[PDB]
Amino acid sequence: GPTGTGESKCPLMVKVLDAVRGSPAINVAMHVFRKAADDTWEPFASGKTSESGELHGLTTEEEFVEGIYKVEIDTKSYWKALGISPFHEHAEVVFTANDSGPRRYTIAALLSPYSYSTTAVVTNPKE
Amino acid sequence: GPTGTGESKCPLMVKVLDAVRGSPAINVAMHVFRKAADDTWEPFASGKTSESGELHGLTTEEEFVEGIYKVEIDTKSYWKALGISPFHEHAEVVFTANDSGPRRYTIAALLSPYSYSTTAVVTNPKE
Amino acid sequence: GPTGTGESKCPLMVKVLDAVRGSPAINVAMHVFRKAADDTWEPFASGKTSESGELHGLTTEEEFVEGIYKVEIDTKSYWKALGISPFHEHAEVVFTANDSGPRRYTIAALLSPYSYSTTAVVTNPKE
Amino acid sequence: GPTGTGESKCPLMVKVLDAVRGSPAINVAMHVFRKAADDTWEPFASGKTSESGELHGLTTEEEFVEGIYKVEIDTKSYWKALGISPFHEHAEVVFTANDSGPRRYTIAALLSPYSYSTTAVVTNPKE
Repeated sequence: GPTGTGESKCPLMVKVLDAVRGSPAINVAMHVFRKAADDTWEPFASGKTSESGELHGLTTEEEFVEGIYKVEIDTKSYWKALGISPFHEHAEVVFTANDSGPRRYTIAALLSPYSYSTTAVVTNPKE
Repeated sequence: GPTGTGESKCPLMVKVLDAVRGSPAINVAMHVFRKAADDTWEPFASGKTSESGELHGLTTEEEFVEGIYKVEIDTKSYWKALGISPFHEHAEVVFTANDSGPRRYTIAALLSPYSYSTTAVVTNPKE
Repeated sequence: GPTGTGESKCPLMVKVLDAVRGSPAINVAMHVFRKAADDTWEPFASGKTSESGELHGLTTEEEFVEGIYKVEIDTKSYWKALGISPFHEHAEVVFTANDSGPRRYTIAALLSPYSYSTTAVVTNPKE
Repeated sequence: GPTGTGESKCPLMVKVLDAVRGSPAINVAMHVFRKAADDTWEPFASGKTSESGELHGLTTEEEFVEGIYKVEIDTKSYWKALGISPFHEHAEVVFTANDSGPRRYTIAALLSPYSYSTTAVVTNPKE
């Protein structure tokens, strides 16, 4: 069931890989925003990837209602810390969530200094 | 491309490909913005891809000064036209331009219903 | 420790995602080959992805010795079963394994009818 | 491209890009093979990328009949030249050509030390 600001079925998970080192991307900062009624972007959640390159517990089933969400990935900080001057300021993922009921979302991203790819895996909830 | 203040000596080019059909992505709309003092996004250029999946003559070299730019691609419309329910609201590319100062950029986007990848090719004005 | 033809630390794992449906790629066949002394490709292991789009237990630490390995992914069968006529016959991953001691390898692949991407995550063994 | 029996009306083109430096991948060697009766791979064409990361004039339309082709890219040499230890031995693209019969193909490869992606653009000879 729901929860309220932590980690229901884990309705939203993010995974990041580094294509240069062949490893999980660790300590990568991320901010999530939701489009508010007035049409602006409101802060929703933030965190950093673990040593496994994942970010879990951003929200709960109860709190993750229908709307348009934006996941901002701080790729620039990550490359600079390694001595590389990257092309993008950050990577962005914008999507509509739960318009036909609750779903679980896994966002995956693969990073290179001059290129990034993002994909999503969507599942119909629990079994 | 002619020139002057915005559109075609072509310091900025965009190419879009479709990974489902294996062809150029045609009639794809896009808007270009420039970050202003206030941190908001100012309108700069726009167009739609040609039959070869390309967009040229967006700007000119005199107009295209050092700044942070955002390319927003209407991928959602593209897939809805083909009768497919896509995941992303749109695709965004945010980057810092010039550095050496004036420079030539190629932005490529590869689209799939639940995924997208983008790369930049930066060329030699520079020295 | 080792084992002998099943599943040590799980020295080799494969994960496949479908970019068209936004889901794990299930029932995807794969064959692994190792380059023999005589320079030919010898059968090493085979299996099919689970409902989670993963293939575990292909070998053990003991059996996965130094060499050049080839992972053949049967992408053509997978698309045909969905009614799509894809471009590639199959996808191939060729690499040298354990030349500086035992490592754990995760091979990930993202599929589209006309495009595929593959990446690897390599780890230094157990903790 | 001239023509005759193999090399340049250009039914087959290959483009290679570097995701680490954001530029065309130059001087990349590649071999093209055609599957014969015996199921072994017969030599068909070869070359290395130009300063724009492209290879044209591999074959001619008369020579390029329906069959299964394999493009093998020496990515390993490319990275070793730049002082980087790559994961793959090489990159391979295996596909069936013609169907409508005669047709025009563009194969693009995006390279990273531990990752690679490939897409095909197929054009209209066909009808």
